[PDB]
Amino acid sequence: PQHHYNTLLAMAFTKAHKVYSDIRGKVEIDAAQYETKAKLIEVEYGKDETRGLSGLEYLMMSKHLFSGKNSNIKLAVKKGETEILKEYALNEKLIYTVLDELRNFHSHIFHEPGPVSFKNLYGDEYKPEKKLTEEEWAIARDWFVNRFNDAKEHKLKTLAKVLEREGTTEEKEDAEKVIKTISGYSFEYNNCISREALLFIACMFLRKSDAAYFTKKWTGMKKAEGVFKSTQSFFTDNALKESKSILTLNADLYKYRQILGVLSTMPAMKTDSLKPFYDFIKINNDSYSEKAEKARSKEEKEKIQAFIIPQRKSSNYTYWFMKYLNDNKLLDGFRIAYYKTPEDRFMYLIHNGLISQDDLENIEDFKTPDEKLKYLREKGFNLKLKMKQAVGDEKKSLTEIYKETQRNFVFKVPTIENDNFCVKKLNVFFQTDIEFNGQKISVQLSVSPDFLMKWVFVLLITGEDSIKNAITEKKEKIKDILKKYAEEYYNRCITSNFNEPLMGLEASKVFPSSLTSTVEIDEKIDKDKILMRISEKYNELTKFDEENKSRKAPWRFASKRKIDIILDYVHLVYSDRAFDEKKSVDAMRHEALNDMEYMDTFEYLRYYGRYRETEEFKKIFFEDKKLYFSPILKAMKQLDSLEGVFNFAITGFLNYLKGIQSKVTDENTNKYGKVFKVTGKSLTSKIGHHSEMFSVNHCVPQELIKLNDIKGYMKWKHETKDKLWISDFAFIRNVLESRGGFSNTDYLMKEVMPLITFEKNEKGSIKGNTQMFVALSRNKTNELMLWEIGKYYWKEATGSEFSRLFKGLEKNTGNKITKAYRFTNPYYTIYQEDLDIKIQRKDKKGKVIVNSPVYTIKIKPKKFDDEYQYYEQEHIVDYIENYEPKKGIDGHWHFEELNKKIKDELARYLDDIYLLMTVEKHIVQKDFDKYASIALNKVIFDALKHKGSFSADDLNIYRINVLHQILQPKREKYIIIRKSLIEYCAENKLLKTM
RNA sequence: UGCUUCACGUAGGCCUUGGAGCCGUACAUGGUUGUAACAAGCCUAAGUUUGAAAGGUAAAAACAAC
RNA sequence: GCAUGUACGGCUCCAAGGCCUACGUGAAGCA
Ligand SMILES: [Mg+2]
Ligand SMILES: [Mg+2]
Repeated sequence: PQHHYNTLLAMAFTKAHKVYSDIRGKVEIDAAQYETKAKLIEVEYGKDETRGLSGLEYLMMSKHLFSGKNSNIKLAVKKGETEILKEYALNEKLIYTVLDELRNFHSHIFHEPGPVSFKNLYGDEYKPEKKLTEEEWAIARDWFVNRFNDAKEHKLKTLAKVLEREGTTEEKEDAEKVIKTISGYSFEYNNCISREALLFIACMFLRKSDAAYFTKKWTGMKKAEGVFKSTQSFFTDNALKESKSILTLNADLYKYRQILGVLSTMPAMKTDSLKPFYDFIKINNDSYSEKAEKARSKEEKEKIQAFIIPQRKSSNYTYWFMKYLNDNKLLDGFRIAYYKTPEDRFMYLIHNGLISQDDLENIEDFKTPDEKLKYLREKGFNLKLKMKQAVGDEKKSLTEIYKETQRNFVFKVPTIENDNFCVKKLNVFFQTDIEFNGQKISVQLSVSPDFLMKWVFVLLITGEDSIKNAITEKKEKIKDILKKYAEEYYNRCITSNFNEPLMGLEASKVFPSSLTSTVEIDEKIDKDKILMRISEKYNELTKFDEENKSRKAPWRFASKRKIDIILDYVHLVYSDRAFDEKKSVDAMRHEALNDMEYMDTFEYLRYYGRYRETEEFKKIFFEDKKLYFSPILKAMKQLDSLEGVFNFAITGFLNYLKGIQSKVTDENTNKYGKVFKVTGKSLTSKIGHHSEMFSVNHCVPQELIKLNDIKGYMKWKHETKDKLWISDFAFIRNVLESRGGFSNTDYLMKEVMPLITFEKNEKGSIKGNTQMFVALSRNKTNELMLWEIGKYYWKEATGSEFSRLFKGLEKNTGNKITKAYRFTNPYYTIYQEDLDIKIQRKDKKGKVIVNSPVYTIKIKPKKFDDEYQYYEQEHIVDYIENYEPKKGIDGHWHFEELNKKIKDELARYLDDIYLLMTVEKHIVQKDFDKYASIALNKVIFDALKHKGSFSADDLNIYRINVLHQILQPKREKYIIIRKSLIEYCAENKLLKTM
């Protein structure tokens, strides 16, 4: 029957078009691919895995790979996938148009369609909406027949593999009937596309459940195993499986996983007063490791090993704030400092016109950088001797070039694909442009890591990076304010106004001490500071000396510190002698170690045993550097291996430091102030020069961002009202803790702290009380911020918020841990706890109906990437409202079993629409003159078997319910209409012929 | 007697992240005088979640000589 | 007998995800 196949194909193509359009709504870079910037791994193909990708996976991987956010993340693909993905990305628009056309052609009521020609006629008065020409349709049809042939060949080979593998009498007859029909049908006929090809095309862009239903309804047969369950399974190797993740190449769940892995470990802070914490942690770790290396079962070992606390030696919070700012297309007007690459050095040398004297060596065959630089290094390119080998213009040019070369960071316009932010001592570097008297001046700012954190906090909480000004009202962006600060700093530096607040900042946090605190005449060095410096040096030297004689030093342990100590001792003795001998700066400079001599001396001392008889060592340490190395000539001659010369150096150093602590009076403080380099309190005569230096290259404090107008700030400020030492970070911690999160500070202060006793002070408090607490507080805040960023990336991956309640800890009341770290830390088990999602009626497009109920559904977090993307929540709200589902144990309306009931109702509705469409088609195809004399519903009602059971209104309600798939229970008036329709179908015997 | 769909275990592979150790490459920085600590780190307040002010120490960014 | 930073490649451990398989179960529908 042609009508049966036509209706089934119309339904299948409509479903395929709806599913395909549910993924793409806008352009999404279609037909504009430019390759992927990702390190592709050619992963081997799994055994016993059927080849072939559905159209949905083609679309998803074409979108994910050729996106732009995939910059260097080391994705995994199979063999021969990139070129076919490029072909699909080229012809996806044609594929979409072909699917839409085919759906429109098959879904016809008036003048029932015939077979689809090889040309796909689609014209004349029948279809005067020609959207595909001969060549475009030819390309799409060629792609389809290629895929059809590939699937047929793969299925035939898999079928042929069965007969060799043993088998019996029953197996032989089952494999014989299926090969002849699988190899039987073909894509091509006499200008007629076969029905099997159309079903294959329709099922290629569906899901496995709908494809299975359509294949089962394709042929009645006997409802048993359809041709050994092999012809029916021919069309389902495509039609994406569901319950299979589509976010493998998302590049936003990648950062979420990175953040989770970072947060799943305990920090190792370097505070002196936190040592008992880590001592207890080490003892516990060692004891439980020893206990775990005695087990006999996997489960017992897993239970024992849950008490071990992993640790990390450092954390990078400044990188994650900068990455968050770069992802949201912020900055955009600054110039960030990036790490220098060898390509950057090569390009700088090329543009600077310095390797132009390479006689055009044309080393372009190497292509990759860091090898051409190797060739110049082998050639004899040095660049470190070219500040004295040319006329006076050399100083203006080569010194600046050398200064640029020594810097290891470069300034570039920020980009999404750029990630190598320069982080030096937790700081970042920005470069802005200001206008003064109609001139563009570049200003460099060192931005603290707490400015960025407050910026990210303001962006995350309010949603906008705008801060309301205290005066003159109005809202200003945080991308701004920085530029105003730079301009005002420049203006104040020119005006020399360093005794008033800049932006209500109490200008000692800005304007460093060279400008805000000066004296007129040079100060007099006090007696106390020299003694303090001498005592500190003595204490450090004797501490290292005492610590050295415990590892027994058999030419091992630290050697750099020893060489530094010898060199410092020699230099200090030489300086003390030279000041008394009254030598000028140039006299001492020529009599000391320059760069080359210092490098040679360091190498010789590092390899002391290697050079003791070579003439180079004698020439350096006994001929040239005679006066400088005088205090050590006697020891170096009768010694070797450097382990004795270090002891002699430490002995001489300690003897000298003891011998000086009684030769420092008020009448000779100048000499040792010069020797130990203690200075005064700057000069007023050099205020202008320092202002000129500082007006361009200054720093940005973290108090520039004010959280006064954030929601809840006034209540928090009034609540405490007595913690005189409180700061703005307590507000951040309070806000982030009220939203749900975990930090290792909670575990440290509630599970480990009560078990240990701290060393007490003279007063009776904890020794090192202040800094320790600050340290702990610091950790908490940073960790909380990181978690927030992670949650943000979750919203960028699954499209839904992360709503979950984290349980709070309880203080320890025992003498043992009794609480495993891997069971207390929630980031270890974060994929095994239900999350909340809010479901609301969507109606048409992105328009949530106000004053409508909102439902809360609990869903496992491993179902957010497979069977939650593009789910058509209208079915969920229809099932919740129209039906009356029951709430199970801990009643919360789980997404599971809701999916199951919804799928069952969808199958029932599919049967209903098939039946109604067949009956409507038969009714219309006959009484065309009667219909042409809504009135169509009245025509159907008159041409039926109703007496008093239902009116035209009931038929209309049934038709709108069935056509649009509004999920409702069976009720009563629906059953009689279905019985009448079945009676009509059986009376004419419409679907019983072969 | 069985059929598919989910979910949980058990055992394998094949990839990708996170911490720690042993490593190796490859590159950059390292010297003597003065100017230079606004930014970041360390030490000082409370036996429980208080980074404000103050006192030391501290050379990350910068300027000029060999 | 060397310190810091950067990028890469290993080995070694732990852990987390994703894809394939092969055995058990638990549940929903169908013959
Ligand atoms: Mg999943
Ligand atoms: Mg302070």
